[PDB]
Amino acid sequence: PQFHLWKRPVVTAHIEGQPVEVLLDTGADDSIVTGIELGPHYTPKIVGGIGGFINTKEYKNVEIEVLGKRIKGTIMTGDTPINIFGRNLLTALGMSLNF
Amino acid sequence: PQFHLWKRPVVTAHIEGQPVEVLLDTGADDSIVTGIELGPHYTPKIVGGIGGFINTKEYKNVEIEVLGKRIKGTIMTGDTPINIFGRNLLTALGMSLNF
Ligand SMILES: *[C@@H](CO)COc1ccc([N+](=O)[O-])cc1
Ligand SMILES: *[C@@H](CO)COc1ccc([N+](=O)[O-])cc1
Repeated sequence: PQFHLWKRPVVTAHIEGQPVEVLLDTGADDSIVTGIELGPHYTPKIVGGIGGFINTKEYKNVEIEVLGKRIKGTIMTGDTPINIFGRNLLTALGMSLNF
Repeated sequence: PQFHLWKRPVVTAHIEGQPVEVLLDTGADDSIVTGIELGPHYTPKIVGGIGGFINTKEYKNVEIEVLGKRIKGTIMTGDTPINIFGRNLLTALGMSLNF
């Protein structure tokens, strides 16, 4: 199945049972979500994007249900204006960019 | 043909004959390049990303050669740390996200 990119490619994902609307982004190496609570077992990171960088909390082996599959992967939480699933997860889901 | 996302999906594009290395990004609505010179016929814009927003120069109907096709589309130039082709162009190229 595939997303045609006329509209933003957005899905609903369950991260540790919490539902979140995420943008699937081939231009992110990482995934970063906000408004989810995931533990005190994190390592601090800073990731950069267009306007500069942000502080994040890297959480490993989180549980994620999306597109009828349950995968485990690294998620960061931080003050992103949009939740994205980077390439770290898109590869876990077998996604390719096709033309 | 398709990109498998184990590596960043990067191509070389010719924009008004200038070669530029670009990241194909399904999470960008817009394309923004730096280090290219494109005219004084632009409209000012500001686009936001992760660390905040940036000032851009929107140029319309620019000439772009990429993946064996010559398309025309809107390109912005501004101080991006990475050059990306947003969804405005990926649709011009018939790209879908497949799984
Ligand atoms: C597309 C979605 O906004 C942009 O992706 C990136 C911007 C900046 C960087 N970086 O500075 O490393 C990577 C990806
Ligand atoms: C993925 C590549 O870095 C991120 O894409 C976006 C970040 C932020 C926004 N926004 O604030 O509208 C859009 C896309």
